[PDB]
Amino acid sequence: SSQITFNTTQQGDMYTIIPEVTLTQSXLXRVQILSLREGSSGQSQTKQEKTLSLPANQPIALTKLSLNISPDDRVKIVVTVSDGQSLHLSQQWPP
Repeated sequence: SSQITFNTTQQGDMYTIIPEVTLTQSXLXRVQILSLREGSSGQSQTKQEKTLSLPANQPIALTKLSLNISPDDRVKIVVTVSDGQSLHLSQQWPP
């Protein structure tokens, strides 16, 4: 039941997205986060990876992403968590 969830808040058009990961077993895991924004007058894309030790039974905040989303803006946040063995978790925001 190890999973990735997204905690989100909104102020007008400012969005704060905090990807969360809760694991049944403790791991040395590779965490990949791909964020993309395609606005009317600008585009932005962030690829970030981090290999660190994660504890079990606790929700871990992976990153804090602040995005300015307006009508018709293409936004995508893909988070991938893998231990290198049998665990591979991939979730996308918006759900």
